[PDB]
Amino acid sequence: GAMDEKFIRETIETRIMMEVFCLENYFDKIAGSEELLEIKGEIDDVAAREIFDDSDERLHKLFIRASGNELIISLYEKIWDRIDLVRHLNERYVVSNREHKELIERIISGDKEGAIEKLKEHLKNVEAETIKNLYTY
Amino acid sequence: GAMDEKFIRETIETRIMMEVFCLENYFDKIAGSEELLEIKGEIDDVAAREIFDDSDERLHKLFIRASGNELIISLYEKIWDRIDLVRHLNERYVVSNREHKELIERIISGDKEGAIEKLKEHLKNVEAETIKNLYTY
Repeated sequence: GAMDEKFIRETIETRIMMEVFCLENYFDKIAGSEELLEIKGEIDDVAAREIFDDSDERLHKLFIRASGNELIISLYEKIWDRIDLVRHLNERYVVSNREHKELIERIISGDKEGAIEKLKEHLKNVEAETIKNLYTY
Repeated sequence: GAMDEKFIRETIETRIMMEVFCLENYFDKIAGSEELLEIKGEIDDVAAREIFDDSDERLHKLFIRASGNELIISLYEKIWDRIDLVRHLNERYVVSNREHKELIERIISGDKEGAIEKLKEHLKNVEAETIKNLYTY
């Protein structure tokens, strides 16, 4: 197949399926993790680009890893190069970092409903902006 | 890794993640599909064993297929042999067929909330019974 709108949308939908499931069902484990606080610290040291690569992959992989489900973890690893291709299609470092900062604060503060909403929003926003700029190369 | 409780639980949790996501988000497509009715017809023509093998794989693959997301479809295909191994660990034909019949009727009748509940119940019930019998071979 081609690297087209459908490819992009399928990738983001798959991420929503897996990441939201894990955040919803493992919320407390995620909220209490030392990894989350280290990522938060990385973001709070504002270099948007340098903050981004690292923090973004760590945060989204943390949601998945918190399940402890090696099959889920392995499926996410299998699709990671495709996830990463899609990430690199469009640079959105400042705004993604802000969305992450706010997502993390919703998690830590115990706002589970709001955290799930912010993760969905993040992924849909990335999707829309990637599609919006697919012909602006 | 071993074929153990963790392996089984991971499999079922992965199915809940993927199947419930697709049922929830593609409910009307699933409800309006000819395949769903052909499966219903198979289950209602009545031979629990013969009804099961074909119907079970078709029904759960239909939920996934209705997404039209080739990545989700391909990930479910990748895990299918593992899903199928787990299915074959414990024979529940009559009761799984009954759960499927009722799940399908919830879907057809427009009871989306009840259909999602029945799917989750089915998979958790399969899980529990497989674990309960893991040392009765």
